[PDB]
Amino acid sequence: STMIGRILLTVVVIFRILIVAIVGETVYDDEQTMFVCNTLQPGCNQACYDRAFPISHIRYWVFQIIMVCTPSLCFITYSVHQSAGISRFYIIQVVFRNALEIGFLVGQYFLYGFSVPGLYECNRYPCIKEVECYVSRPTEKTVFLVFMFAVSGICVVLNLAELNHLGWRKIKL
Amino acid sequence: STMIGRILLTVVVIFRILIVAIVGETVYDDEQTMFVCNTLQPGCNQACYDRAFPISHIRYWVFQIIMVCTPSLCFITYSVHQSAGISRFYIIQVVFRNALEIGFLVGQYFLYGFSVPGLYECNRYPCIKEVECYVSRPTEKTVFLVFMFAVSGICVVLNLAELNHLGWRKIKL
Amino acid sequence: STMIGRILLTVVVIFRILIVAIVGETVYDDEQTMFVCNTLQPGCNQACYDRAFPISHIRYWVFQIIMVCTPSLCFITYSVHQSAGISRFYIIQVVFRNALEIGFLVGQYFLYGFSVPGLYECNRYPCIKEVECYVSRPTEKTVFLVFMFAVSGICVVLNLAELNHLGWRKIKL
Amino acid sequence: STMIGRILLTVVVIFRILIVAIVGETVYDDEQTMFVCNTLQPGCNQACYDRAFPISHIRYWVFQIIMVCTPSLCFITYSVHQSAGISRFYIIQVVFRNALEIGFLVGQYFLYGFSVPGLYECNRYPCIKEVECYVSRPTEKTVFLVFMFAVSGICVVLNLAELNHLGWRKIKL
Amino acid sequence: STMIGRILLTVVVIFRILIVAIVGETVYDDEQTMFVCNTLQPGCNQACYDRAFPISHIRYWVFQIIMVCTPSLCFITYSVHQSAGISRFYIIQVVFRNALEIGFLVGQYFLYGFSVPGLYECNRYPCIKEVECYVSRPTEKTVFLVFMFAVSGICVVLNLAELNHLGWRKIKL
Amino acid sequence: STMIGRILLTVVVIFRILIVAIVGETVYDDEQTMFVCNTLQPGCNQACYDRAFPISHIRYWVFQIIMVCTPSLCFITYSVHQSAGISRFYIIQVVFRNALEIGFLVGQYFLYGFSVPGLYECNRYPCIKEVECYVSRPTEKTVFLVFMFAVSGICVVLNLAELNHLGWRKIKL
Repeated sequence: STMIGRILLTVVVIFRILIVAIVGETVYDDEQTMFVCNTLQPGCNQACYDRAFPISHIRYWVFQIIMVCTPSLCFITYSVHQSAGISRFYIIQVVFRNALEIGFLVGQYFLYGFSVPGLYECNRYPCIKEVECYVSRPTEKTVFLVFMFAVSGICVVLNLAELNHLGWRKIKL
Repeated sequence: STMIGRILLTVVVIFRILIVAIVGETVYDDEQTMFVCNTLQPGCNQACYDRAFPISHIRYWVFQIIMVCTPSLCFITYSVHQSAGISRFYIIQVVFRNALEIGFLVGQYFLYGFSVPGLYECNRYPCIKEVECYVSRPTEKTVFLVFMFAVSGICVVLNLAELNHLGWRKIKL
Repeated sequence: STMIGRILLTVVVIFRILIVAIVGETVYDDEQTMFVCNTLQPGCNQACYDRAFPISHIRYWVFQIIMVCTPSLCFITYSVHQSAGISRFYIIQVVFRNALEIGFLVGQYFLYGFSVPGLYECNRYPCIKEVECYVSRPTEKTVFLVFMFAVSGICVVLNLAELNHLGWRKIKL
Repeated sequence: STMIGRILLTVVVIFRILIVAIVGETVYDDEQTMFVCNTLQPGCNQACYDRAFPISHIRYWVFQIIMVCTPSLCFITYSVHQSAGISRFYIIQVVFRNALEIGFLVGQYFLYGFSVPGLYECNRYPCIKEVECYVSRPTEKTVFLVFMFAVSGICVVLNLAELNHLGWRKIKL
Repeated sequence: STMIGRILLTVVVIFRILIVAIVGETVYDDEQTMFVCNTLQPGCNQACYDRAFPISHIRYWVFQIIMVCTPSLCFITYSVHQSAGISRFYIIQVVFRNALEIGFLVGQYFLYGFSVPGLYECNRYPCIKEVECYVSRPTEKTVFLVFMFAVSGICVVLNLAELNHLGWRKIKL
Repeated sequence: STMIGRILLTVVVIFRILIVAIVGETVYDDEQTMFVCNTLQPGCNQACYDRAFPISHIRYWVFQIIMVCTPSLCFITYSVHQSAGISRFYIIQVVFRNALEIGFLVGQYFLYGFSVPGLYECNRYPCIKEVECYVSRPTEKTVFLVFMFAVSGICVVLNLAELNHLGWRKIKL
């Protein structure tokens, strides 16, 4: 069942890349232009949006995708250069991909949670005391967040299955 | 008629992909900017738009297209990996494509219906009690929705015809 | 004269595709942003624009182009599948392309006419009784409409010439 | 000197295509948004802009470029179809290119003149009597218009030289 | 040092093309939208911007790049036509490239100077007498202008070195 | 360990290029539109933004990437020209790339520091005395700046390792 595992992993990676590159940019285009705070203080919108969304979801997902693909690029470069042994490099890159995927999943959970609330309570300068701000299309962003989390979890499960197939004794050496 | 069925299925899939990728993004570009609610409450436009359109039609159709194409990608990857038995994989991927197409059709019907009304009655916080909001180019979006439903139905019919051609006794094994 | 007819048909199809894909999107970009109605009623602009232009000319032309190209795609896919009788398929696709072109020409005439008036009289809710709206760059859109109609007419004439060359006794059989 | 003439003609055609496709779209992007009329009448801006610029320069130049390239496409398609006499087709396409280029140059002169005035005097409904409107970046558009006229004139001269090289008694037959 | 000279010239040309195509468009995107004049007179912003920046730097640089590359295109086309003596054409195109680069450098100096002031004093109709206008991101544009001047100067020096290597007694013949 | 060093250097360079080209443009899109100063003075926003961000981070990073890749382009062009000794050119380009990377890292540190403050105190004409301005999404820009600094540091370390592998006595000769 290793071959089906590799096929599924490749398919899921391509699926995630396509979904991000196609829709993520459009979904988060007006994230700040349509972010409005109930206030008259100049600069409160900027500060409140920055506090609410320190890093946009799309940027985080793009960075995650590139980082997770990086070990594959390392392996491909090594293979290309070798021609004008590789099993150890393959095992190492599998381990690194596992670690990177797990770390990115955990970071996404700890940074964004599982939903984007429609209201934000912002109490940052220059806003006077505490103000209420309203997010743009929170439901679509929540769906995107949950779907990306599910896809990353599937990738993590497939990578863990591949690692188990490789076996502990074989990564120890 | 299996060959003409496959030809028609491929043609319809390419047609749907082209139509989406070419016009869908432009049609739904100003969905939120031109969405206006008869109110003075800050943040009511965002909440009302989010309630009216939890997921944009274009995003749902893009996701549907990628998901429906996924089994073909799995089959192609399996074929590539095999070279440096496949009939069972072909039957399985045909079944999965049929199921995915039917599911996406049903989901589209249950999520969007058959028309996009020009008026929306929004009663979500912070809007005071009940307010009236006005949708951008509802007729074009209704035409797009109906056309996509028809194309998906044609795809479902072709997939069912292919499944019937394969026969129950072959998919059972 | 069949060969020159085919060459002219191909050239005209390519020319129409190029013109649309290059200038239509830019011409019809600010169709709604620059559409203004003389009124204070919120949501009257959206309703009046939707009534005036149920389907943008550019979307209709893109759909027409893809649909009229569809029979050629069907023929190409059939030819590819055959290699690892075709005259009948060629005749059938010629007939279908002729019918599609004629239908799209008639639909364009019945749906848009021959000009885009600079003034529109809109009496749709929520607009109070009757209001006057002003279209964006009506002259350029009128020129585009007339030019597209002329190109479609040339395509129809070429298709009819090809059909006449083929002969009724051969389409019947 | 026919070889150098053909080389110069090809280079000039490519140069014009590159210049248009690279800068023309950006130069005319804000043609309507930055067009302002000294009035309070709703819809007067749209009418005055439409009267001042019935067809954008960029659209006209794109149409001209495609049309002048069309005879070359016809020749290439004829050559492709011939393989699985051509001198007459070459002469005919050269004559047609000459006629098209001359006609487009004359049309540009009669439609746009040689400069884009910074002020426009607009007396079209709904504008109250006569109003003054101000064009966006008129100097850049004037420079672009003059440069395009010069390039088209160079193309016309080269095509006329090629025709003279071919000779009257040879086009006649 | 003719080989290293040619390599450096090619690298510098590619570098300039890349820098322009990548950043120049973005740098000058909001040149007019962010250009503001201290006045209430309608149309004063357009007139003052047109006077301050008759031709955008990016358009001038694009035109310069294409024109400077034109002799190379002529040489390549001549070489292609020759196959189904060239030293003279090479010398001629070297001379023409040198002349074009020098002319464009001189024109840039005489047209834009070496800096973009943050304030512009505009006294063109309809502005009343004399008004003050404020330029968008003048420092970035000044840096871009100086950098482009330096790159063009390097290109001019390399071309002059190549010409000196060729020798006057060889260009004369 | 030279081999893993080269592979890592190539992978990191590709990673930086991808990250910039994919997200940097979008992160810094509304840098000036969302820049707001607490004042009524016309033209104060432009001056304050220009003072706060003389050169956008994205432009600096693009310039750095192209300049750092330039030595590789020189080496490739030299290799191509030689075919229809190279070790010295390889060593020279390695030294130049190391120097360029170090210089760009130092320049980035001196020009931008390590964070983008959310508040800016601007006292440039025409702003009256001293005004407060609010930056757009400062946290995301700070994260991007720190990440780019880390990547550049990794590149510098790898280049220094390669230089040490080559040794002093080889670069000296």
